[PDB]
Amino acid sequence: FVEMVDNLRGKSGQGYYVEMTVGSPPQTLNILVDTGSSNFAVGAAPHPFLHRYYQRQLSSTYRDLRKGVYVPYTQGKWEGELGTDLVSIPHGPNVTVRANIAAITESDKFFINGSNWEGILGLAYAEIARPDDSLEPFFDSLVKQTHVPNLFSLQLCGSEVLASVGGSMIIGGIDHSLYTGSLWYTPIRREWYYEVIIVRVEINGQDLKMDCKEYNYDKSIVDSGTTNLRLPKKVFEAAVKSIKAASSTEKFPDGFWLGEQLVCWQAGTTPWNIFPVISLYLMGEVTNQSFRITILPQQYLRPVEDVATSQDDCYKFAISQSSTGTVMGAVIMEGFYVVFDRARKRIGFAVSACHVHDEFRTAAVEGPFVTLDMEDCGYNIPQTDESRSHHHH
Ligand SMILES: CN1C(=O)[C@]2(N=C1N)c1cc(-c3cccnc3F)ccc1O[C@]1(C)CCCO[C@H]12
Ligand code: NI
Repeated sequence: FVEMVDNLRGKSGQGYYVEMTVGSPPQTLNILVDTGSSNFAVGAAPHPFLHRYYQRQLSSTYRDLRKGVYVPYTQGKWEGELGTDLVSIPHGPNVTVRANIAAITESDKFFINGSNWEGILGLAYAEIARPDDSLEPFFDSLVKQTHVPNLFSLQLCGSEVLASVGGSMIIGGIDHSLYTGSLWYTPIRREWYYEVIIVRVEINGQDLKMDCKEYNYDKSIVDSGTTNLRLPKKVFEAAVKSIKAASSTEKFPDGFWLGEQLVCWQAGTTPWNIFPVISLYLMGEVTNQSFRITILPQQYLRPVEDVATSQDDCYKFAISQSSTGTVMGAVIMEGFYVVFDRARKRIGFAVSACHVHDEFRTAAVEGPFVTLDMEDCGYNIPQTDESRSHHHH
């Protein structure tokens, strides 16, 4: 899969994008890779933050579906017109597919100034597509129309401009040059988000000792479309307390722990060893087994280059509070080669050949850990009448 290696780019904190083409002849756009959503949606009108957009009128193969789509979310929205057109990934498989495309005609706090992406590739399942689960997501169309195996994998690699990032999205396979050591699999609990189950959490080898359902309240997901590691309120508080204790030689302002303020050291003198490792134990394929993924402060402290003191190394705390469950975002994924094995309803983790580390510690993937009479750590989301009333033909 050499032709797919290094096909992702982006700016730190602003998402990873892949080059895609839409229409006939091919119109190149940079598209955010988002395992936390399920629509293929592209800028299709002028916007202050867009240098270019999908020009439907320039495409001989474009078909209008005569249906609108409205997608509000926490502090943002995009909306537009549904249609289909021919789509390819120049540095992906050598195929062209007819996919659903949402042509974004209006948006609020969706596009990001300087991110260099013009659309989003929702790689999650039909259940969370908009307007409804009948709108076939891109990857579903790719698999159905081609011989491409039902699997993709992601290797996300971490003074005037933001730091550039890079990585790889391997479509249809696993590239063994992108990882070292063992590849460990956790079940996809349900096909909507890429939902998984966390059975144990340790901070510097110390168990948080919470009921494991707290770790997955109200879900735990793997999301390339989230920057941070996001933790449920109770878990976040316990984690911050533990990380504070380990790093107590340094007294940071409350702003830092809230992700609202940078902390700095003189170039190259960052005391990495005072910040603890964080281990998340994920449910194994075998009932009473788990494996752990361990990440370093190099992952959860994001470098942000300052203009006022460019001689210092400055960092944002990239663990944040959630009210919608655990989110293993770019913070987690940057340590690992992550395999979204849809065919076998599982997610694989292995140590990434590109992750940032020092000479004393490394990001790790270790197992098995077996537990006698293991509890059910999954949370069951209360069923609303709205949801219950849906018919699923
Ligand atoms: C959590 N999350 C989002 O907020 C989201 N995708 C995910 N997964 C998302 C993330 C980013 C982003 C911004 C900065 C860095 N990285 C990104 F992915 C940009 C847009 C965006 O829009 C949605 C697709 C619209 C529907 C709800 O989800 C959104
Ligand atoms: Ni019915």
